[PDB]
Amino acid sequence: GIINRVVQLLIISYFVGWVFLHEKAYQVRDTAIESSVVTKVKGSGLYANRVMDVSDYVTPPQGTSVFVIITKMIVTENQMQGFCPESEEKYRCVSDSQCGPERLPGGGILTGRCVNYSSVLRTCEIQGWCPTEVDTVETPIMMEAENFTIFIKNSIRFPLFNFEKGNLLPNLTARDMKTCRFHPDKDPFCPILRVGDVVKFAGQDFAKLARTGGVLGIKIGWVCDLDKAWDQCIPKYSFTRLDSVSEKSSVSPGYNFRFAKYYKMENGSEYRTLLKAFGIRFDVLVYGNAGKFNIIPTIISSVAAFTSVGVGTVLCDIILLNF
Amino acid sequence: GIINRVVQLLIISYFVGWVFLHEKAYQVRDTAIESSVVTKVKGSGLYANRVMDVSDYVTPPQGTSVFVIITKMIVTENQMQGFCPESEEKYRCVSDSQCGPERLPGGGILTGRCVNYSSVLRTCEIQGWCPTEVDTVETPIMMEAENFTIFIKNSIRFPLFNFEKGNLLPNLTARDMKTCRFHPDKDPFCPILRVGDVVKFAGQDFAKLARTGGVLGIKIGWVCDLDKAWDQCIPKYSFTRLDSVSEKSSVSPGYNFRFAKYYKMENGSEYRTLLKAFGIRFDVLVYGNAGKFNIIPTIISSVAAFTSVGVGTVLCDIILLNF
Amino acid sequence: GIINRVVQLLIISYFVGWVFLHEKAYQVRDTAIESSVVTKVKGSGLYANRVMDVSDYVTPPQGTSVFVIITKMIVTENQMQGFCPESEEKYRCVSDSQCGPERLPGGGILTGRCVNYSSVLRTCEIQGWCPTEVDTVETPIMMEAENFTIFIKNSIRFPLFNFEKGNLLPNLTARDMKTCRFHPDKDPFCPILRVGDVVKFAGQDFAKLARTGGVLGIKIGWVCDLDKAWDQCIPKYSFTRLDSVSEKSSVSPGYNFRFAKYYKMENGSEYRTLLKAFGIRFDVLVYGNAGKFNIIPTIISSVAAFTSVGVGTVLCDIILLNF
Ligand SMILES: CSc1nc(N)c2ncn([C@@H]3O[C@H](COP(=O)(O)OP(=O)(O)OP(=O)(O)O)[C@@H](O)[C@H]3O)c2n1
Ligand SMILES: CSc1nc(N)c2ncn([C@@H]3O[C@H](COP(=O)(O)OP(=O)(O)OP(=O)(O)O)[C@@H](O)[C@H]3O)c2n1
Ligand SMILES: CSc1nc(N)c2ncn([C@@H]3O[C@H](COP(=O)(O)OP(=O)(O)OP(=O)(O)O)[C@@H](O)[C@H]3O)c2n1
Ligand SMILES: *[C@@H]1O[C@H](CO)[C@@H](O)[C@H](O)[C@H]1NC(C)=O
Ligand SMILES: *[C@@H]1O[C@H](CO)[C@@H](O)[C@H](O)[C@H]1NC(C)=O
Ligand SMILES: *[C@@H]1O[C@H](CO)[C@@H](O)[C@H](O)[C@H]1NC(C)=O
Ligand SMILES: *[C@@H]1O[C@H](CO)[C@@H](O)[C@H](O)[C@H]1NC(C)=O
Ligand SMILES: *[C@@H]1O[C@H](CO)[C@@H](O)[C@H](O)[C@H]1NC(C)=O
Ligand SMILES: *[C@@H]1O[C@H](CO)[C@@H](O)[C@H](O)[C@H]1NC(C)=O
Ligand SMILES: *[C@@H]1O[C@H](CO)[C@@H](O)[C@H](O)[C@H]1NC(C)=O
Ligand SMILES: *[C@@H]1O[C@H](CO)[C@@H](O)[C@H](O)[C@H]1NC(C)=O
Ligand SMILES: *[C@@H]1O[C@H](CO)[C@@H](O)[C@H](O)[C@H]1NC(C)=O
Ligand code: NA
Ligand code: NA
Ligand code: NA
Repeated sequence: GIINRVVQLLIISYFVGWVFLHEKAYQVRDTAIESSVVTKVKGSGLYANRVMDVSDYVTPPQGTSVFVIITKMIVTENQMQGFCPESEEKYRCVSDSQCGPERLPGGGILTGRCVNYSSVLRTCEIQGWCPTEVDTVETPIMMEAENFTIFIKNSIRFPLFNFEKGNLLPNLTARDMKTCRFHPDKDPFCPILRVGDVVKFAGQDFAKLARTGGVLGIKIGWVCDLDKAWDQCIPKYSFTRLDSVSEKSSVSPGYNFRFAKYYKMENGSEYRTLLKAFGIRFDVLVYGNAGKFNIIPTIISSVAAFTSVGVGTVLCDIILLNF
Repeated sequence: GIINRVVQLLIISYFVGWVFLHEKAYQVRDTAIESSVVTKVKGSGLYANRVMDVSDYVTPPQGTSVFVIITKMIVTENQMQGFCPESEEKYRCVSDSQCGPERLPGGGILTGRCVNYSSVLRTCEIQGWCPTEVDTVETPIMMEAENFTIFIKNSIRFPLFNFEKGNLLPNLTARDMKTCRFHPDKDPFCPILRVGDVVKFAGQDFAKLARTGGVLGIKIGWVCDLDKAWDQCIPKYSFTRLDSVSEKSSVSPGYNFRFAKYYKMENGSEYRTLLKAFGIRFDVLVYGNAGKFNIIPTIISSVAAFTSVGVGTVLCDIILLNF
Repeated sequence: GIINRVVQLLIISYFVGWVFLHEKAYQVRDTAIESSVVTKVKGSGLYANRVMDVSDYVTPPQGTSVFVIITKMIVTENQMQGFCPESEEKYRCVSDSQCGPERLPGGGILTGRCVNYSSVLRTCEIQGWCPTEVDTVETPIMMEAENFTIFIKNSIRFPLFNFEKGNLLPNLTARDMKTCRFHPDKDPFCPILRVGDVVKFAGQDFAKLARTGGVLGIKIGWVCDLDKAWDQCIPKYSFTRLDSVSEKSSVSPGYNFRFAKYYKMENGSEYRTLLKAFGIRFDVLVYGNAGKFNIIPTIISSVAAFTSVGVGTVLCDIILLNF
């Protein structure tokens, strides 16, 4: 008998409490958030006893939500089209018959010939950009990169509610930019993020990450209850490492890529500087949903709540009557 | 008593009208739209008394759904690694003690020394790419850019219905491409969009936007009722400015980025031309959903409609009987 | 009378079978899959009797989920700023009055003058990068590209369940990478995909696609029932051509873009090599959802199932009683 009142309390609390209130059933929701992100990196570093600025270590440069900060390099200066022996011992050859299709991809095409790379070692010859890259001793990382700064201009708009807000508040001043200390909880509206800070929030050691290269995710969440104040609509920052496979795998431990700088002589012959770049890639991911009171969903939601509590009390009353 | 018939009419109209008909409950919906976009920009401009073509002002060049049209530049010719004073007055120095870590990021690293940039002004010395960039007088914009054209090839497919359509209709001819006048309502299938037109549809003044740089969004919506004709499935174009924070903020008003062109002398020393690029970034955003009649959702939906009207009439009859 | 039992069986089977079991209503679902992709292309080709490696034919180089493998080129060596006649016959001129605004976009700006490109043909003069590109005879494709390899490191994580898996299994070894043969069904965890294989899975002929250029989609789906074994969570590969409009359209049949290599003389004058690149663009699209048993959805789902079967039997009993 009392279980009838108990079931009534559970129905009323669930349908009118969690379902109607906690789940904001009274609210119209906009999930088609419109986001824009623009980035700018600042910092200088010493690498190969040369100073490196944003135009040196940032790529691509257009300042999108995805960019790489180069922290390590294998530089192959003055490559030229020609024939030369493969550098790595993986291409060791003693007989020209060993230089065949079974060989792994290399700096160029295989001539089928076999050549001496050094007095001690002989490898397969290739036609391509010469000389081949040599990966015998590890290259240093750009320590100063830990202090580089990332400037994130993130604009978001829920169009259903014609609501626009950004991580740059309208009262932001040059002094703020010069002195604000970003923190996900303490100061979400500071547009400057310290690269090292981003790496640590992601749970990574800058030394190792900068050695291997990696992909870090900067997630920006705009979950805003437009019923509450405009100043309650604030961005929630999360940080992680997206290439999680890399740490668990010995075959491929990080992130790197190769690109070249192309030059011509007055003579007119082409030569290039090859670059194997290790760096930290930053993906700025923006998500959000907004909700605002609307009478229509309040009517439909409350009507559904009353029909639900009624059907519940009816069925429990029947089940109690028969049993 | 009559309110029983009124409630019956509201239930029947809501569940069989808005819910079943207006909401196309009889329809199976595909929301996993598959989209592809390829872009090509055409136009020539005069800047620094030099002609600039797509390979000069478009970046990146691969013709993706996101690209920048450079409209303004600060060009720093023939930079070389070395030591030089900072150009901007923000780095004004009178004592070498002022050249410290508190200084903002600059062209290079700080030597701690203090040097005379000019007879009137003295600033901090830096090691890096020299000379530093000078932002004393504003640079002009590339007016002709207002007439550049954007070619958008957008292919979409709802795989559930094996439906494929594109903004390029199969009867498109070279004359069409040469003469069609794009309009979101009047001619949605003209693949050529005038940059200036795109800027205005976005509610922006090309002169100001091209001065500050900005991000414009070209949204393409494919909402198609595959029950209706194939020719009713047409793209709906919307235009906006995504970096809305920029206009409301004095600290950062637009969009720009820095990249370099790298050169070598026969002597072998590196020198580069630095470029601070202001431009309009175009993000082509494609969305869509499709619906087609399917008997299953018609059965389940109609059954749910009858159970709903029945439960409604039952509950209203009970509430009327007791009260 | 028997139709009452029939309706009871259909209600019980639908609500407790398809709705509760087949639809895994007992399961909590994570649809906010977190994905990261890194790519690396390997292979060498012969083009213009020059060897081409990843730094030559891959763009952009940063190894993102979207990259192009250049398979065809129109190379315009040593362009210089100046005046020259337009190359293509589309710009044929006999009178300087024909060189006007009605002309289509060209290599540069129009001087309004008319010049002889050859003894047989006269075209409009332009100021810009000279000479203009000549598209009279088709250029070959890089056949070897069919054998290039794409290395895909895809990391995925359902955070709700703190579940992380990747196409690189933790027991992956160098021998595996050297010898595994990718197949969507037979070996989903081989990280090396043969470009030609990808083209064929997409239903395309490499010769034609490489002639015209195109966009191929590599879709990776992680639909995992975390109730089952970890080793049951495997990636499902799908392949397609995203620029489907291209094959149905004569005006634009493929995908190409133009970029330049910029050079300076010791004299200091600029000259560039223009490149019209035809290639295959690969878009790696990752999707997924995960589900794991949770008691809460089991309680709510089973309660809803009993209320549903009860309401069904009640309404069918009433409809049978009255009729
Ligand atoms: C044997 S066929 C093939 N095709 C690829 N596209 C490809 N991309 C990467 N790999 C190989 O897969 C391994 C992991 O790649 P990785 O994380 O880039 O390490 P890594 O920097 O030593 O790769 P590389 O220096 O050899 O370019 C590595 O041994 C690399 O050589 C690839 N192998
Ligand atoms: C003080 S630490 C820091 N780190 C950044 N990554 C960064 N990126 C941009 N800023 C600064 O934030 C301001 C807004 O950036 P902006 O919209 O790019 O304007 P701007 O073109 O004058 O920026 P810059 O010329 O200084 O590169 C501006 O004063 C710029 O100097 C940045 N400041
Ligand atoms: C007449 S205004 C205009 N503006 C564009 N941005 C634009 N982009 C491409 N087109 C034209 O539209 C046609 C299809 O473009 P496409 O697939 O790139 O073929 P294509 O390689 O011969 O294009 P182009 O060599 O002329 O650059 C083609 O004739 C091309 O010239 C464009 N036309
Ligand atoms: C970062 O900069 C601070 C000064 O603001 C300096 O004390 C510190 O050593 C720097 N860190 C690195 C890794 O260079
Ligand atoms: C700037 O405006 C925001 C808007 O809510 C407010 O929270 C903040 O206190 C303001 N800062 C200053 C310095 O007025
Ligand atoms: C350019 O110079 C190099 C060495 O100085 C020489 O090998 C090459 O043949 C020259 N180019 C041409 C086209 O002769
Ligand atoms: C755009 O081109 C038209 C000719 O089609 C010309 O009349 C107009 O002045 C041009 N606009 C600009 C800003 O150059
Ligand atoms: C091209 O086909 C579309 C398909 O609906 C049609 O609307 C249009 O009128 C056709 N144009 C011509 C010139 O036939
Ligand atoms: C290259 O020339 C410049 C000036 O002509 C000179 O400063 C530099 O030392 C030269 N390079 C080398 C390696 O000497
Ligand atoms: C691809 O490589 C194989 C050797 O593994 C060779 O037999 C075949 O001819 C190559 N295909 C092309 C198109 O070069
Ligand atoms: C590697 O681990 C996976 C995990 O399920 C397993 O299926 C596979 O058989 C393992 N391979 C080897 C060689 O142990
Ligand atoms: C550079 O040389 C070319 C031809 O050798 C000449 O036309 C040009 O005027 C030179 N540059 C300058 C600034 O004189
Ligand atoms: Na290697
Ligand atoms: Na500045
Ligand atoms: Na053409």
